[PDB]
Amino acid sequence: RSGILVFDVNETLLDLTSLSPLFERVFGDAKVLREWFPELILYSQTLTLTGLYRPFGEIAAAVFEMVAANHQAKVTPDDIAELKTRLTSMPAYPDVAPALTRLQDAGFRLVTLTNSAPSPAPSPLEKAGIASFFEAHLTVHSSQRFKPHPSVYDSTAETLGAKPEELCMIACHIWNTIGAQARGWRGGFVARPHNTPLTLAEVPQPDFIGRDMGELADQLIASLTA
Amino acid sequence: SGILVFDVNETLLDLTSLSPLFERVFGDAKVLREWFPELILYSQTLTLTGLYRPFGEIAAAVFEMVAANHQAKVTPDDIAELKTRLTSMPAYPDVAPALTRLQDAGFRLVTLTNSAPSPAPSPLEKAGIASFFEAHLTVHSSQRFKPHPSVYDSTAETLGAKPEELCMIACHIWNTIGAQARGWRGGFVARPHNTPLTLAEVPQPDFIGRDMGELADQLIASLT
Repeated sequence: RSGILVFDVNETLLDLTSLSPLFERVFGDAKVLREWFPELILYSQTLTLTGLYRPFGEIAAAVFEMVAANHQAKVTPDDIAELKTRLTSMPAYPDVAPALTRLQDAGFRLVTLTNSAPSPAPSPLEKAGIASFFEAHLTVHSSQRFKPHPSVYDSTAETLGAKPEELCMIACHIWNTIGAQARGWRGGFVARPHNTPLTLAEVPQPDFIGRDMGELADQLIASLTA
Repeated sequence: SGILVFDVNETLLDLTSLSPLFERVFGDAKVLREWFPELILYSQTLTLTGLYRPFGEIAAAVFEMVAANHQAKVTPDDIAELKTRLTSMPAYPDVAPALTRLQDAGFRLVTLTNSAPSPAPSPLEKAGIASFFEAHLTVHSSQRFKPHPSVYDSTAETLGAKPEELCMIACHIWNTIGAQARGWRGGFVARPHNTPLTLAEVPQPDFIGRDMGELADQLIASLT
């Protein structure tokens, strides 16, 4: 077959800016979303480095509290339930289903891989109406370590019975494409708002770079026989 | 008594000193608090994936990335001004009185930083607090950033100490988690924009302090 596309879910497929109104209300500033998210990602990596694990959603809440304390902003048990509700209910970007349709047409197998723990029905991909584009939905939960620990990717390849060379990781997170590339995967970057390639010496660049999912799908579609 | 290991950047040298740079390039004084987490994130990313670049170099790339993100302009020597204040952060006023007390109470003092060894005068030297510490350790030799377990264990060996004789002192909850995971103690100093993280099973800091003075109070008493 044409090879296997492994999509990150939060922010890559599902719209993180949908959480803006929560930061708008609590902090008076929607842009704090851009502080809370790196802090979330920082702590997940910290737990992973130190042999510790909690579900992504619990880390997310706790980090929300912590960013709250830092900014001198009040938080209630209710602000927490709204974070869970929103985080688990982000809608698909408009460019997604079109692009996944086209990739399905080109003979690509499509798979999701997320930091989120398995939820009960319906999943965030189900509520967003795009779950059935994928043959599998994999999570870091089975690894008990967050991306980009090598074992997440390696156990993903194992489970899919694919070789590194067959796999391409798709994210708007440079840290995620880096992690996958370090294992010999290909890496597809999609430039969702507030993500731009890190240019740094010795650090491999994304193999494929699109300003959106449609553009990224073209380049993957194109290089089937380039 | 014991060895106190001190994180350097933000814990000891004043990080808020970069504010003029951020208002200048971006237009906001708090974008500091987006860049820094991004910086710590990518350093943990490089460590986790077997890659390494000097901390200062990651800081540069991460600044430009935060620039392209906020769609804001940056020059060849906008980048250069960053390098400056980074290696020239002056110490918080509470540093000196707090440390002098600690030496007298019997405590041995070292530093451990993510920053690579610099040309003299080192940021600790220029800040004039270098002569307080018996050793300056860097992760540069490990090619791994905190909180990789090997940074702490390799500090332990190099200092010939056991975990229980060591306390890590940072304003960074991840750094104290990292050190506590290795059986060290962790001393939290609540520098502006840093707060503990209650999350079940994740070790809370052993000693809490709003400034270095209050933390020192906590530590010195903890002998009797």
